[PDB]
Amino acid sequence: AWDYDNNVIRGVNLGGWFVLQPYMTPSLFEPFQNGNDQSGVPVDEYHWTQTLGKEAALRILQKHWSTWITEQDFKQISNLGLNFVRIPIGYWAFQLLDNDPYVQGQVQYLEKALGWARKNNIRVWIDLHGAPGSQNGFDNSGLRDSYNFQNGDNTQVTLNVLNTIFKKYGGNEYSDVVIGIELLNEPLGPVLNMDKLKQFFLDGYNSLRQTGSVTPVIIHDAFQVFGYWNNFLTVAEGQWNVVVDHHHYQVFSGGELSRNINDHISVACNWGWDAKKESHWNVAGEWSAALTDCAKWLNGVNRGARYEGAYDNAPYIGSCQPLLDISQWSDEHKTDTRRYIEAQLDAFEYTGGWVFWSWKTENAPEWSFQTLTYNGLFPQPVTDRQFPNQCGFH
Repeated sequence: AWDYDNNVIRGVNLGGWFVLQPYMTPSLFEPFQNGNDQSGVPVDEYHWTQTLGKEAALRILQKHWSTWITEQDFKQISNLGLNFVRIPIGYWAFQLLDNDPYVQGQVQYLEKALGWARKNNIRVWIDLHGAPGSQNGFDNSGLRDSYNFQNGDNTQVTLNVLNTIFKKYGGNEYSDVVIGIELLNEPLGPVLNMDKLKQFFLDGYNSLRQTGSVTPVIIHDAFQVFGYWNNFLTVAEGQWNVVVDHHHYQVFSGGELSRNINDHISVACNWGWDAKKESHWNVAGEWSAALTDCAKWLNGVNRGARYEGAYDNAPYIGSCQPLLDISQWSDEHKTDTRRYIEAQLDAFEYTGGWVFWSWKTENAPEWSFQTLTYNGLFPQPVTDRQFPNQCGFH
């Protein structure tokens, strides 16, 4: 359904749909604020659903699932020249732990989305974005500040959920639409046992293939250095149809945020050069236009921005307030943004392609493909360049 040698992925993530992220849909979290006090705002989907209870959570989420993304979005995605979407989903859509607060019902909409993709010639990865106990302690896993994916029976539960996904979506029924199943989003390598993580990846790979599936297996890089995965899941060992997913941002540390625009561009170009050297097919499964961490709650509920020296002991660089509204951006910031987008596009098209995070947000323009496109900052058509050949690839 895809030729990873000859085709290039040009896609968007459908983030915020099946896994709630406060910065993407702040309207769902803001009713819990008490004036200026954010101490009572639930920090993740786990606590959001727990605080609301099963009845209220399902009522509110059914409204969200039916409106956030619809068939019209898939039409617009196709119309903009995109050929691909990545769909994050949490384990709880398929299986609940005893005492889990989560509600189910996402699978109905996942299956509607697969049909809308078929109708609009869009291909798909299904991405297991959240594992029981959390694989990274990020709020985008469902459960912030916990790192228990490798504890107890949580790895086994994850494999059981993957087997369900493999049987439903890795078979003949969706072979024209599904071009990858991503085993686990962003396992936080530095805090995990990497030998056990590799065993988990291998078990997932073997399990899928054992069902008769030929669907590509997507492994996230676990924040390892370029080339780390070169000797894992290799054709020499009869392991085939494997893709590495690299995520690339320059906003989650003081050092990255303090770079001038030229140095941001140099780093982007180098992502391209280094990815070209790797031995697996690879795709930039997440990246954005952000040059700041200013979006409200990007770092989590009740945490500030490093950019204005309000988090992570970072120095003050600049005030966020002026950057929250794209109509208030300086001409210089608009130009820097366009340069940065084009450099990243060139770097990522140099290997397997790219998947922007994300299609839409309520009010965070740096993270919204729609907003950037409508404001002329994301190239349309996506091959247009105002700043041609910043990287000098050959």
